[PDB]
Amino acid sequence: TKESKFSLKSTDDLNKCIDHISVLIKDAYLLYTNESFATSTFISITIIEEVGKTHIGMFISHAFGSLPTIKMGGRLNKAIGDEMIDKIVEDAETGELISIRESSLYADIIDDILEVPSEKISKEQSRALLLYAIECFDDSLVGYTHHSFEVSETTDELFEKLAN
Amino acid sequence: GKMKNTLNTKESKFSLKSTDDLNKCIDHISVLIKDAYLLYTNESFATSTFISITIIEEVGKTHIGMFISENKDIKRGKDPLRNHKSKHAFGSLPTIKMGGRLNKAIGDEMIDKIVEDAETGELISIRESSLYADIIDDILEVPSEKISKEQSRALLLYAIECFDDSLVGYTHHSFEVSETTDELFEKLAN
Repeated sequence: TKESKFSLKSTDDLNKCIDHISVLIKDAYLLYTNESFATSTFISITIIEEVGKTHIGMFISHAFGSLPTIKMGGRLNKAIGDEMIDKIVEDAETGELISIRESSLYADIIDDILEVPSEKISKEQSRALLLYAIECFDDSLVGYTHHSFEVSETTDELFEKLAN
Repeated sequence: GKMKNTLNTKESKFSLKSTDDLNKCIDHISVLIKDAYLLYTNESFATSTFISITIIEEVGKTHIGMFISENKDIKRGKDPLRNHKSKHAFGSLPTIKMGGRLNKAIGDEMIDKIVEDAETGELISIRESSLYADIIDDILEVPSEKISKEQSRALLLYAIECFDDSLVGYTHHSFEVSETTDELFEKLAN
């Protein structure tokens, strides 16, 4: 019942899209480890949307069809706890991630108060969301191609390094 | 009259009332620069460029925002600065002055290209190509394939000088920030 001009007809098309996200993941980490927590988190919610859009556009003829499956004893569960995972999902369903994502890049004045990324995005939330972003990638696209397995070696190494 | 009219007719919700609130923005813009520098140097050109264009509209927004008339209630559509749909919210460029560090670093050619893209709105389109991926005429192009190294290095330089030539001087703080950006501008040109 839904369509897009962004509809993937080729395995190689998916691979290129997978690489694309692979680079963004690397990017959001590099920003995170240089203590750019706000800018990183902007990319993380970009990575989530881009993983949501790829996976959807494989089948197809906010849009967050990237809800990493949470199982107790799972890497994400014991990386951020169910404190954080609860809220990330919440914000995804309501779309408050868009509003969070806005505040990680763009200055803004609300109720005559000047909001900058630096004073809106914590290191904890920035770390959670990247892990979640990497988990969205992995549960939504890793395993569809041989390539995605090779790519996934690299995102597991970031995830580990982040988590521990 | 690039920007000049915006603050004489149009009103915004994004109005800067105090130098501390203008240094936040500056300290904000400083971050984005370093971020965009740091990407570019780890070869994330598309991504660097995405930020670079964002610096240009965040300098522009800050610069206008301190002068433009305040209208609290005004909507988000009907706000020139708040929404980054509006082309007319970049309109705060570097002073084009030949022999300038910019002209002597990238050349006079591309600078029109940028301002033409700036004035035409093609920057916004150039921006979307750095972050997302798109299918055009049943062809999938990805951010790496739309942006060149020499592109992502140009706009950073431009975006720095937009900041420098548009904000530096307004505060004591801005000078101290400017010394930082000056290394990165100069690092990039060599």
